[PDB]
Amino acid sequence: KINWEQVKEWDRKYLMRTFSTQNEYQPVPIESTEGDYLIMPDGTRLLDFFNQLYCVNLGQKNQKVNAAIKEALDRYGFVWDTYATDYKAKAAKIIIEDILGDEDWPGKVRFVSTGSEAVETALNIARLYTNRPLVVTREHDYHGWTGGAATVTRLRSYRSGLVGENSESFSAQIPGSSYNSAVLMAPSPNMFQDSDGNLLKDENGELLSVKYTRRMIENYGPEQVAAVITEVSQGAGSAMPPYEYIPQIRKMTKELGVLWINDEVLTGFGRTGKWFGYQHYGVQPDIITMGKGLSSSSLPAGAVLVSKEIAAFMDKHRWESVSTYAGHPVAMAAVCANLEVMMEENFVEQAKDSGEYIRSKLELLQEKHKSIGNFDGYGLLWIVDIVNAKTKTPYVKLDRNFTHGMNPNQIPTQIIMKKALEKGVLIGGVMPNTMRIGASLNVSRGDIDKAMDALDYALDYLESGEWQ
Amino acid sequence: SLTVQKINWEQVKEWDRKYLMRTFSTQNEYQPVPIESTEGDYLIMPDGTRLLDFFNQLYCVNLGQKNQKVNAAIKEALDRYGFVWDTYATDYKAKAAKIIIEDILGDEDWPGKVRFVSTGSEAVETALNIARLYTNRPLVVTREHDYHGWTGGAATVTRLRSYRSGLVGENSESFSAQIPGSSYNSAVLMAPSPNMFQDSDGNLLKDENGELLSVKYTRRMIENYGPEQVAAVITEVSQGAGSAMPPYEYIPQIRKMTKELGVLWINDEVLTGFGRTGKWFGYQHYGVQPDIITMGKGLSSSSLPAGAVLVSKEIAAFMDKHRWESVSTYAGHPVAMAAVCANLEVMMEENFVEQAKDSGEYIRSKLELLQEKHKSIGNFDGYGLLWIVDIVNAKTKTPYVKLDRNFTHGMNPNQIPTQIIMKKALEKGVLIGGVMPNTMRIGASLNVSRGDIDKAMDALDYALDYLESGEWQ
Amino acid sequence: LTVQKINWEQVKEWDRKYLMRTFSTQNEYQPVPIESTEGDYLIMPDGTRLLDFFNQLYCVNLGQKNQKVNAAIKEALDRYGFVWDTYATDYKAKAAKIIIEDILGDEDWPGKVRFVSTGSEAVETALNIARLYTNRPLVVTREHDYHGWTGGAATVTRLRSYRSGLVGENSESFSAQIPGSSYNSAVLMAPSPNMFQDSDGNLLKDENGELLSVKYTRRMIENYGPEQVAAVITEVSQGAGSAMPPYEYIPQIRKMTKELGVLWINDEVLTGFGRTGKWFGYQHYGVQPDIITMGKGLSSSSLPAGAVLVSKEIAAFMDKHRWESVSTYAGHPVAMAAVCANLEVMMEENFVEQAKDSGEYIRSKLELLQEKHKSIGNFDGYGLLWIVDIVNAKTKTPYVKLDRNFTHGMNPNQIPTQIIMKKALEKGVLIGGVMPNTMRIGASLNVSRGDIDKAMDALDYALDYLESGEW
Amino acid sequence: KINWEQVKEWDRKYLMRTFSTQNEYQPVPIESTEGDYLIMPDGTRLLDFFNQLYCVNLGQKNQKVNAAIKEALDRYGFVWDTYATDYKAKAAKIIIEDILGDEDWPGKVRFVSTGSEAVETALNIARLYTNRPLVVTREHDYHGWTGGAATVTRLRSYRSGLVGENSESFSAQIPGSSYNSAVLMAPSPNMFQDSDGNLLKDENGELLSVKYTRRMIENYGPEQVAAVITEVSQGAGSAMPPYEYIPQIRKMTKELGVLWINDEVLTGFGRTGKWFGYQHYGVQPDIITMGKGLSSSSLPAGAVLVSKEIAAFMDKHRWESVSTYAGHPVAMAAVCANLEVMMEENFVEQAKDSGEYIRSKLELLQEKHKSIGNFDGYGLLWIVDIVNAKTKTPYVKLDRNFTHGMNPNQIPTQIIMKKALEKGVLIGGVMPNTMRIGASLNVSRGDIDKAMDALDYALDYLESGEWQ
Ligand SMILES: Cc1ncc(COP(=O)(O)O)c(/C=N/[C@H](C)c2ccccc2)c1O
Ligand SMILES: Cc1ncc(COP(=O)(O)O)c(/C=N/[C@H](C)c2ccccc2)c1O
Ligand SMILES: Cc1ncc(COP(=O)(O)O)c(/C=N/[C@H](C)c2ccccc2)c1O
Ligand SMILES: Cc1ncc(COP(=O)(O)O)c(/C=N/[C@H](C)c2ccccc2)c1O
Repeated sequence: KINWEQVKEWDRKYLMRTFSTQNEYQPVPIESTEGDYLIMPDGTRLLDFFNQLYCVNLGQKNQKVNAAIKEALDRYGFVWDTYATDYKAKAAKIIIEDILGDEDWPGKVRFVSTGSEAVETALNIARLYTNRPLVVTREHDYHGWTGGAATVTRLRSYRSGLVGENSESFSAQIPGSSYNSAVLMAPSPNMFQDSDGNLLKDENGELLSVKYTRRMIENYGPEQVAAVITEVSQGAGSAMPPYEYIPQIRKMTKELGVLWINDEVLTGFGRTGKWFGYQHYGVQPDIITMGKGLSSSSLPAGAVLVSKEIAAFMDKHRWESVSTYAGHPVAMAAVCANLEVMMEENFVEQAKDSGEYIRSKLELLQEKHKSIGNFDGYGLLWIVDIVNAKTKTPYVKLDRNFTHGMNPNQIPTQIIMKKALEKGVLIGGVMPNTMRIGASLNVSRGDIDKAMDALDYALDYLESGEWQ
Repeated sequence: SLTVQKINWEQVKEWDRKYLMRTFSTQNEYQPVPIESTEGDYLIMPDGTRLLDFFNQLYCVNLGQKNQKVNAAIKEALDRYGFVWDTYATDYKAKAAKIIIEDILGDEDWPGKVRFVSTGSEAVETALNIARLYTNRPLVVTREHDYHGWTGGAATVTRLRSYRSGLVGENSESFSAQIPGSSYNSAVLMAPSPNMFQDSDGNLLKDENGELLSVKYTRRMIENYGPEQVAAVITEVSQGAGSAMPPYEYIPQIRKMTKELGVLWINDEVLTGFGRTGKWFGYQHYGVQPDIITMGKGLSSSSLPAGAVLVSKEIAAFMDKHRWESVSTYAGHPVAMAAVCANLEVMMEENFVEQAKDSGEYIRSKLELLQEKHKSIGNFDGYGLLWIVDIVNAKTKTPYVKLDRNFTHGMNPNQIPTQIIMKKALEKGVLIGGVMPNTMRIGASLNVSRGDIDKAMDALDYALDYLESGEWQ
Repeated sequence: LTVQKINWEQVKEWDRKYLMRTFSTQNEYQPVPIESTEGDYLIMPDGTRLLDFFNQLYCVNLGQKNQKVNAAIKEALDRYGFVWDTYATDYKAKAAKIIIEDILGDEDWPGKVRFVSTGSEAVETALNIARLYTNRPLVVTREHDYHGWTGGAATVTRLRSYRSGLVGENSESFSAQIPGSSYNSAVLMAPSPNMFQDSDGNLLKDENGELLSVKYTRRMIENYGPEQVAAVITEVSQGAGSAMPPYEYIPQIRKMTKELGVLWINDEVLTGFGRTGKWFGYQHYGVQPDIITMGKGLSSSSLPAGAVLVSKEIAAFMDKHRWESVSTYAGHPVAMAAVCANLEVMMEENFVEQAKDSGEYIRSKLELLQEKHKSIGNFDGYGLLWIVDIVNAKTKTPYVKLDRNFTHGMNPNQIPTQIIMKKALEKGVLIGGVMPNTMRIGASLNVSRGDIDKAMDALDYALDYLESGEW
Repeated sequence: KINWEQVKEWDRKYLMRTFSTQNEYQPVPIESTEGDYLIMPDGTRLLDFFNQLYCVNLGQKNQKVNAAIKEALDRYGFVWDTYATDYKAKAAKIIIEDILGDEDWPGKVRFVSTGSEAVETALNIARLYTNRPLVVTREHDYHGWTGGAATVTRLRSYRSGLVGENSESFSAQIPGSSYNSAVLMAPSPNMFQDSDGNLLKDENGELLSVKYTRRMIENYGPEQVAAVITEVSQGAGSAMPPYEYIPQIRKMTKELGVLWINDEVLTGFGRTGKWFGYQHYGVQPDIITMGKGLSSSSLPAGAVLVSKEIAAFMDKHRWESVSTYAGHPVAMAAVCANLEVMMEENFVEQAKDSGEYIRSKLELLQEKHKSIGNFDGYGLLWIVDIVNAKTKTPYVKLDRNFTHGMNPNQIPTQIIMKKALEKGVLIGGVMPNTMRIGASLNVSRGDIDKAMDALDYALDYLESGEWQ
């Protein structure tokens, strides 16, 4: 028995708010979950096409994973990273030998507890390996929230600052942490189109975004730039780059003697219909960061995978870094089971298939809806650009530079979400003009149809314009 | 089943060698130490060796290893969840905050609201962000030898040289590599350790007003940089990794000084929290209340990853007025929250804080006797299940390792008294030692038995005999 | 009956032994002694005369050793002496009155001046005031900007070869930036105005007509938050960085900063005081900044002086507070006497109009040279400040690939502008550039036509040699 | 003939204020100067026992210096540092061979225009030579105002920020430049004593301030620390260290492999009754910075002098640093003449002997004035600790951590100055409770008598309470 009224009371009173003021806050109790559904205390079932934070890849409450965690609990317990366990050794083995067995770059893994911790770790390693301070990120990148990971996060609305309630006159950024000179922000891969939608390139055929990034590094001195960090599809920032961007980044970094870190926290583990996002582009990074789909959120886990050469350098020294819960044996038991089910049940192929299906459904919805400017993606990770049906331009001018000071009733993705909710579906986005769609890798055709139907409905209401 | 070997530990050790990044050891020197299972205060190796753990891992398995009520409660949560992020409400998350504020701290007026995260470093990151936003000021004051975590923001307030995630050599003190760029934009002042400013006797020095000199110098730094730009002073009441106990007056004088200067006080309870010192929280020994505390470790007794920040009513009311653009995927994870609830309920139900207090008294008497028989014991101090023992050369009464708490792990461990002690004690099946070269850091579960305390103190006696025999040099 | 006896060989020996080197290693260094100067000429101790078409550092605007300025300095020395900024003198108040009332009397923005000793000091001052006025930390500069060498001014300098680091001798292997230089720097590097051009030379614009350089600048400010950006700092023509912007860039920057609520600092240390054929470089663009910085032509290097001029609204804000800033030599009365005399001579003899007229002359001279020499890819400028783009005559592309991102680790014998300089020297003319593919030409504002002909002649000769390829 | 009423109008209207609001500002015109006097337009003569900013060492408007400047002006003109001149070369030879000919450490000079520029240069050189980022300064040190020099200035009231008019309700530090992570502030040399005023030494005899400084360097890693920067007597900060502090800093820096930069901008060129302040302590630095007394403020000049080994390192590279007016030949002529007159007329011994006279005058004043807690100094650089006689403690509690937001009618050194001005004497200090006394090195005994007489008068008034 649960007194859910008392839960709501304690939630309001004793928990710090995020994204909502206390004044506007309404708690949203979830009593249990299963597959692609959340279940409220009263039995209301919600089809979650956010997959929480694109991070419950295997599906909610997988029985094999939960069984594996219970088995681990018969033995552990807790030991820290200095001690060896079967679960932690095996989890690293599955990643390097089984998932990445066909690639030569993978060297060694360090496990930590969250994606931000994985990014912090990758930044530290890249800087130690190169003995260089600067890291290049991109406009709209999101790489986590802790002090080091936030420095390479250039998504204005997600930098742990304060904004007002339906007022944009109240921006407060964290003092002493609102900019960092050890990071250079390169432009979005998406910023160099001409008025016809064609890509701008230099005389050598290099995308202008890449060429600009190259010039920034030359100007600061390649001898002081450790790495470029990317997302192959910007997650929170909600954008897909030109196909040639990632290959050209790989090339450019090799030529300049600079490491490439690809952040796979969100794109990893089948999200994009391949094992990793980078594998769509025929190149291999120096370092990747992992979270989310690593355990499909069953328990907190993050990881960094470094190349053979980076691993060999680190092996030669005593590294003075300790994180209490890094390698936690029960979280590692969850990771092993998560990955074993993903492999065994061919979840990556499932995602590719469901993605091809989703593309079809979006082709149909676009023909039917003028507020869809474009859509793109793969697997269970899609963007849909929303535009004013009349003007063919976005409703919110600041777009990906907006802040949460805005009134949600003026935000197209907030409007869409609220309408789709009437149909028992959670679907929308985090950017004002852009849908961010994702479900479990094994989402059913039936649930995809249900989601797309609710979206059809929300888009009718949006294009009616009676919300304005 | 006909299966008689679930795990191939030989295979595990090869994977561990090959595929896992090393910490504190080079690959060349590394020797894996596999642990197949744990229970109470014991670690069990796959060959059956049982080790009595008087490190309690990292002073963090407060309830004891593999508590059956906690593990049962985790299994029950797995019937319902699943995963939801912080935007959604659950019974476990809400109850965990309620237990902390209403139940454990029900006799105190300052507590306002909790944010749950996944680790102690994430809790410190959160506390720094909130202190800076609340005051609208950039600077944070820390102390020499403080350890507050390893992530970029938490590391800025960590001033323990050997724990800042840099690289050192294999038995060579001449190859330090710090992380390039790690202080680009750090807004932190290092104030002195409470413990510096000592007599020849050992008195901690005060001015004419009776203000400790460590506190007076901290006041002067904040004045100099301008109190209007200092968001907070962050402390540990007993430095954990740094291995130090302050003079009794230090923490009360810090509270008074911060109030007078209009500066926040963050006390980091990640290690001292949840009965570790024989009160619920370390700050409670000192008759003062902080503005913010950070938590981890004993918050869940490491059963699953959890960290938390608790801010005052004042601070919570301020944050409540704004939309806070901060998201952490696993913050408030419902299964981790289930573990925190059960951990705290057991801790309350069974009076673990009183158990720790009593065992600490019993440890004090054991340590008094060891001191009477070993001149290598300079002094000792502590409470509950958290103890320091200063080790000295019995002949000179000066520490063996001159750099002391400013050492690095580039040193050869065969020269480090706490490594010597530890290696010897292991012959008795006991893990006991410390992280600083001249200072033991001793801790066990809050419910450790008298028999295990005796066993660990016996092992220590034996190790000290060996250290004092000088044969190791 | 008294000789000013100087042992010049001893001078050279002391110079080698006792003075720190810049730009040259000790081993490759050869001292070049200058005994006196006059107009546009440097005189060596043996009497050799060198026509200086660098005007040293584009900074001796009035001409070398102007008799009127030097007499006015001698006159001030009858009274001073030294007093610091807390005390008032005629020379210091008059210098400020001349700038505000007599030179910029046709504009309404000017409020108050603070005098300092150098252009880097003036830039340090401008950064401090902009940040204090807006109560905001970030300043936006551009790729290849040069704003000075001191700690604050260097943060907004993004010219790689001029950031007081170390490079090797004819090796790009060993090189060192100053450790710890960026700990705390609150600076964003925006694109240079020239960054987005097509193969015809047209600078690219978005739909409504905004230059892409400006558009990305605005996007960076939006992303970091306009509420924390104090200012954008510019040069209207990049000095050391050797570049001219498209006409619309500066008006667009003025427009964008007004729209975003951000200050515009224009750095006039090099382009100021007649250098571009108008009193100040920004005056070619029909806009007015919030703050400018001054040096060089401010005193025509007669004595060290720099200055910052701030708008009326900024001045009114500063006036309401006690500002805790002291510089020992700020306002030095004898330096202020030099500034007053330099500016009075400049106004009374119409040096600005002379500069405009001579620029039109130089323009005509460079057209002829470009017709005769294919290694001239393009040229641009005004008054006595010219860039000439030097290219391979056959490809019409630059020889040195790193271009404005080069370092002084390069061998000078591979640098086109070094080659041109070396050749022109045979003719007793100093002319060339600081960037590898780009001439940077300047003389005194009152330079004579005959001297212009003589410099252009030397360049004719140099370019012949460049275009034979023998080097 | 000058219209001083109009000068005063232009000064009010067109010049930026420092230390005063426009509201409270009263211009103080000075028409000419000579020796130790400033002469107002109406002929009023003021005896200047601040020597402006402790910087007109030779005396005001020395005729031999002024004649040398006029001669230079018959030749120059301007040439930058790439060209050699007799004045610039000779200035360098005068410093290294003539003034410092008895010492082995001096290598090479770089001339710049100001003391802050000199400090900026030294910071850059120390960091380049060691290839390390951190520089240790001390609480209350003043090393200049420009961006790099300000990072090592830890004198609160002199960091170019804003304060209010007789109030605390406004106050603003320069955003983005109010603290720096590349500097560590070590304690002031008089850190703590015991109640009796005994110095605290450890078992190795090391003063607590030095031992603490040592621990900071160990903590941050000696391999990361380029230099310790000092003033042998804090100039603006107004303090004299224990005799043994400086020797022990020299020893500690040598042991740790760290450079020692001593800032001689104020203590340099006879100010302390020796050629340089450091020379009272029997040790030699690695780098010194110079200004003020370098030209006795006749024209703007500063300089850095680096050791032979630092000079040999720098000589091996191409240094990409330019400062337009560095080495200005007319400023260099002034420097030459200044140093020649000092040498030829034994200004250093004049300073030493006058300091001994000042000492006996202050001794007599202290017998008669219980508001004098203590005094110390040498040459023409003195501090006097002012206290409330009836409490034996300073009147202004924040002391050297005060700000200029305070009312000057509550500041003892302001009271003293205002009163002393009735006798045509300028004397006082810049810290609230501490006089800072200096005149030209060739100041006459008659002028010392006249200044000390006016101080005696000022202290009668202070002690009377009538100001309160
Ligand atoms: C590419 C990437 N890297 C690192 C992290 C940081 O991982 P964490 O949270 O510390 O475990 C994240 C998390 N993003 C958040 C939760 C998100 C995702 C989508 C929309 C809005 C927000 C990420 O996407
Ligand atoms: C006061 C304090 N705060 C924060 C953290 C950071 O917590 P985390 O690891 O991110 O969950 C810790 C952890 N310390 C480490 C693991 C330690 C303890 C003793 C000896 C050596 C190392 C801590 O002691
Ligand atoms: C736009 C600008 N701002 C500030 C300063 C800094 O003034 P300063 O030197 O401190 O008096 C300068 C100086 N430039 C140097 C001397 C230069 C010029 C041309 C080529 C190479 C270098 C400048 O051009
Ligand atoms: C030790 C020292 N170093 C560097 C400088 C910086 O020299 P500058 O001004 O850039 O030529 C100074 C200047 N001090 C100021 C002007 C002062 C002195 C006494 C009281 C109050 C203020 C200094 O004392």
